[PDB]
Amino acid sequence: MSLSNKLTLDKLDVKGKRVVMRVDFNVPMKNNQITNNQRIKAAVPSIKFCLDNGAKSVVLMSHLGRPDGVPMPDKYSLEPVAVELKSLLGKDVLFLKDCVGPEVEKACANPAAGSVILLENLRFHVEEEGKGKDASGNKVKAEPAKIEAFRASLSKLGDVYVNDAFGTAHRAHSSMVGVNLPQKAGGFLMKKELNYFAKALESPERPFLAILGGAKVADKIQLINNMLDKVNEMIIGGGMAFTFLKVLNNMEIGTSLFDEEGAKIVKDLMSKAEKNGVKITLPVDFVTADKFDENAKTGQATVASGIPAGWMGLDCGPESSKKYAEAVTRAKQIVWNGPVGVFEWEAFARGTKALMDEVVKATSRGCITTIGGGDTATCCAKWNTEDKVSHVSTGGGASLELLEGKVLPGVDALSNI
Ligand SMILES: COc1cc2nc(N3CCN(C(=O)[C@H]4CCCO4)CC3)nc(N)c2cc1OC
Repeated sequence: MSLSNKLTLDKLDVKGKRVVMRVDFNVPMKNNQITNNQRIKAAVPSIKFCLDNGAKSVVLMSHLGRPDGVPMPDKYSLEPVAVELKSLLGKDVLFLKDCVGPEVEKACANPAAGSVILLENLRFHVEEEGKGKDASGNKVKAEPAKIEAFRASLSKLGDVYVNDAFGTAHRAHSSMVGVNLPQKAGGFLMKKELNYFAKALESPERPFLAILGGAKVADKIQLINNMLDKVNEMIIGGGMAFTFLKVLNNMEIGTSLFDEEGAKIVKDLMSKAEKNGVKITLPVDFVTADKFDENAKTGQATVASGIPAGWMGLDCGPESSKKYAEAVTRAKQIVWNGPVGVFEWEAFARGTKALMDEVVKATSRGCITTIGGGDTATCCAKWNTEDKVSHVSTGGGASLELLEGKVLPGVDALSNI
């Protein structure tokens, strides 16, 4: 599942070549400024390698948010990323106000040696995703000839193509699968990410522990099912736990998150766990709240006491953290996708923070620890543990596709060796 069969950047001859590189620069924003640059830094090694090995230019392309194929320069512009990238590179970045057309092509045709260029959001064009919404809010499908022309234009921007956009690798979008150049290479971030998950999924050090949390469970079914064939141990925490608790223990869970459809398959999941010899760890106690608010009134519950009606479980308790800690301590490899409580609120972050402490300690004694993207990675940013675990994935949705046993279109479209 690694890039072993695919052309990679390190094997790419880029001296005197223009490199058009798809990156995932879809960073979280607030008020026109970046609040997490993790995805930008993650791409720096590929960019730096190109500049260091005599590349004539590196033309960077990405999307930002979901403008749905309409230009939205005042809401979703990549301009700020240009500024941040220049800061990280110690080098000028030229921002272009479009990503195709004659003028874009002319700026990229033959740039001064060492030029870094960043194009405007790819998704301002419906041809990128192949569908979107018009100015009026009607859903639209892109036209075949225009899609090819969009792709033909992106292709003109470089002599060789690098995809470093792991976070977007599950999207079969034009910049990801439709660039037509003789060499199509995986970048250093693509290789890194794929190497971490490939080992986790094919050849992990064992016991292999999966920590699965976050809110809803229906979207987690094929995920749990698939992981049950890979792991030796699984923590099921956060929002999903209450559906299990209710089915398995007849727990009264108040207004806690509950997934009726998922309830139907919980016993089958547990049978599968048992059959495969997977130890499942569910929480046994909770921090409760009288409503979904950062300031709600709080309380405590266990599985036996139940959660009072009107109240909801928003975090696991001290005893739960203990059991989580024990599974972590046994692990030699860990993939963690989903916090185990409402981490962004102080009253409900103890469990996720405590788990993070264990995962860092686990890393310190040699455990391979993989943090999926999304909220979990945000937690790493929040508590400054980005360099204290083995790998913080840049791809939450993409890493999830891999954990479910699915293929990544962005990877398959790379040149074969
Ligand atoms: C224990 O772990 C978690 C529990 C979570 N619970 C919730 N909800 C969200 C919304 N909920 C409610 O509004 C209550 C009150 C009205 C409906 O039931 C139910 C509790 N949301 C979340 N986002 C939750 C996330 C969690 O971990 C990440």
